[PDB]
Parts: sequence; C-alpha cells; structure tokens
Amino acid sequence: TTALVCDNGSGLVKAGFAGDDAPRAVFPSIVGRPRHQGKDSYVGDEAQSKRGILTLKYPIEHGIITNWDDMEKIWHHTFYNELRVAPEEHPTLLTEAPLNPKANREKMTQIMFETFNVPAMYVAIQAVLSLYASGRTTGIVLDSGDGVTHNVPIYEGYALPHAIMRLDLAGRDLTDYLMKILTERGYSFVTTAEREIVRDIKEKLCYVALDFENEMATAASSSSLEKSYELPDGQVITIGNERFRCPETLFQPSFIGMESAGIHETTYNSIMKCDIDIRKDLYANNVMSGGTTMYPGIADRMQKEITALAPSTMKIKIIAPPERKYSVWIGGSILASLSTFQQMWITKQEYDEAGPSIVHRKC
Ligand SMILES: Nc1ncnc2c1ncn2[C@@H]1O[C@H](COP(=O)(O)OP(=O)(O)OP(=O)(O)O)[C@@H](O)[C@H]1O
Ligand SMILES: C/C1=C/C(=O)O[C@@H]2C[C@@H](CC[C@H](C)/C=C\C=C\CC1)O[C@@](O)([C@@H]1CSC(=O)N1)C2
Ligand SMILES: [Mg+2]
Repeated sequence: TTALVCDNGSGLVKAGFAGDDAPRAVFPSIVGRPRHQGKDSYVGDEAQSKRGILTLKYPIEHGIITNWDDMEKIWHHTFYNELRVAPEEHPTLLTEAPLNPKANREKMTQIMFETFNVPAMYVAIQAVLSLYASGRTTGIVLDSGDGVTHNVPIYEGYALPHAIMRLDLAGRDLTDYLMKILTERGYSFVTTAEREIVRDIKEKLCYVALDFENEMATAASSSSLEKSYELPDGQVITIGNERFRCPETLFQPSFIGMESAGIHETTYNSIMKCDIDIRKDLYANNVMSGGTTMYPGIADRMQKEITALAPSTMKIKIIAPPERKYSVWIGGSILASLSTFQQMWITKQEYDEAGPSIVHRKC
C-alpha cells in the first residue's frame, strides 16, 4: 500500500516509503567488487567496510547513471535489504537528473520492470520535486549536490528544458579543492581516506564568505575567524583560510581551472533565458537544494550576488530550507502519496503494450 521513493544521487542514495517525513535510508552511492577474474558485490557501506579487498566504483557520475550493471546492484540492495521489501509489490519513484537522456530514462524504466518487476513506477525531475517540497509550483531551483549542480527555472510545475544550467562543479570537486589547499597549508591529504575527512572538515567548518575580500583580509590579519579540528586521531590542525575559500569556488570556478560562471551568474543567465513574463517571479522564488547548498550564509551571498546582476526593481527571494539535504526525497515522498498522482504511475501493463517510451509523457 506504500510506494517507494529512491533518490539516486552521485554521492548518496536516499530511499524510503511514500509518506515518511524523511528518507529511511541514506547510504554511500558506491559499489565494491572483488579484485579480478577467477561474493562479486558490496553496495554502500558494506563496500566501504570491506574496501580492502575490492575496488570501488560510483555507478552515477554527475547525476547520471553511467555504470548500469552496478546500479542494478544498488537497486536490489536498496529494496531487498535497505528497505527490505519486494519490488514486485511496491510502486517506485525514481529521482532523475535535469536533462537526463531519453535512454538513461528508458533504461531505468526498463530495469524496474524487466528486472525487479515492480507493479508500476515513475521518474521525476529532482529539482522539481525539490521545488514542490517548498510549496512553489513555479520557480527556479539551485541544486548543488555531490557530483553536479544545476539551475532549473520551472513554470507552473514545468522545468524549462532550453533554460537549464548544468555546472559540473559540486561537493567532491569542492572537497578536493579543500584537501588541496590543506596539503599546501602544510599537510598531506591525498589518499581518499583523507578526503572523507577533509570532507567532514568541509561539511563542518568552512563556510560562505559574504564579501569575499573584506572577509578575506578580515581574518587574514586576525585569528578571530580561526578554528581547530582534531585529526583522525589526536592532532588539532587549525583552519582559517581554507574555510570560505573552499565553497567560494562555487562563486568562483576559476579556482579550479573552471571557465564556467559562478552560481548567482548561472542563476541569472537562467532567469534571463526565460521568457520575460515570469522572471518577476523567478527572482521572487529562488529555491536552494542540495548538500553543497548547505554552507552558511551562502543564502545571503546569493541574495547579494543576484540583486547585483538584476533589475534594481526586482523583488528577489531566496529560499534555503533546513531540509535541503533531502529536499528532493521529501518532494518525491509527498508527490508520491498524492491521490491524483496515483494516475501518473506507469503500470507494467501500460509498459507491456507500448514500450519503455511510455515514461516521457509526464505529470
Ligand atoms: N553543511 C554542509 N556544507 C557543505 N557541504 C555539505 C554540507 N552537508 C553536506 N554537504 C555536502 O553535500 C554533498 C551531498 O549532497 P547531496 O546528497 O545533495 O548530493 P547527491 O544527491 O548525492 O549528488 P548529486 O550531485 O548527484 O545531486 C557532499 O558533497 C557533502 O560534503
Ligand atoms: C557521511 C558521508 C557523507 C557524504 O556526503 O558521502 C558521499 C558518499 C561518499 C561515498 C564514498 C566513501 C569512500 C565511502 C563511504 C562513505 C560514507 C558516508 C559519507 O563519498 C563522498 O564522501 C565523496 C568523497 S569526499 C566528498 O566530498 N564526496 C560523498
Ligand atoms: Mg541529488
């Protein structure tokens, strides 16, 4: 009687039942296999734990299920042992990436059915659900996850294909920068195990600089904005610079040898690429979702950043909910449990007559 909502991210899967206030599961989005030709698998955590004897791969690169057979594993694990449920008797909601390919979708679809024999299923735009979980039916989202960040302006519930912005800069690239400028402040973080740390150092300490400059040399001639962080065991390396400098990369891709424009930029471009009737609103309903959109004051930074690039008579709104980190899943949750939605599901039958193409016709 309960359907499922699996939000496939590049870094983390989020899964759960249609109706819970939060994803019952949220595990590493990796898959470990032995070493070679001769227990051929291990998803999420099992894989990390037993890493020492398997080589780990992420099956989703920048929002895209690129490693397929590995994914099937992942799904099987999510169901049968992350939810401990029978796919055959549970309708399934799958998150999807903006501009995700017809194929990459028809595949996903195919799978659920042919492989898992789910009863009915559906694929939804991440930013969209995410948006729906904030009230708005129309607006423009900023989804900066782990492997990518997008920009989606949506109209009365419809993402504006033409006007979408894909920025391959996200959490990891971001951690990587951190664990770079941290080996250069006199350390050595290079192995992946240091990453997960420099990463936790990230999630935790570092933040959003309002005025990059006055907040650069603000603590550049002071310790007042410094902090301590105990190493994996004992040490207390201090942070100062690396803090707002890490995220800052989101507003300044240069820092990574990235030619692309920063957030507020792409956000603007996007409104601007949207027929004028709506922008007024777009400016007004600017939603933030995604782990990396979790830094502090990034909220404000954007307020500023934007207004600066927009009509000095635009009512500009920033909406950065606390639940961001799972925004999507929830949206999926709600949308999934909706009566009327019950007609949106794509039953096997439907799928049996017409093919996997049946999915594209949405909402
Ligand atoms: N407070 C925080 N500040 C900065 N980054 C954070 C914070 N909390 C979590 N993150 C980062 O957000 C990322 C996880 O975000 P999220 O779950 O939205 O990504 P995903 O959905 O798995 O991947 P995708 O990019 O495909 O959407 C990690 O890179 C993590 O370090
Ligand atoms: C608490 C946690 C949060 C998170 O966001 O995890 C995601 C998923 C994680 C999986 C790979 C690692 C080795 C194995 C197990 C991890 C378990 C929990 C990780 O790889 C990330 O860390 C990468 C690496 S560094 C970064 O910025 N993204 C993001
Ligand atoms: Mg995601």
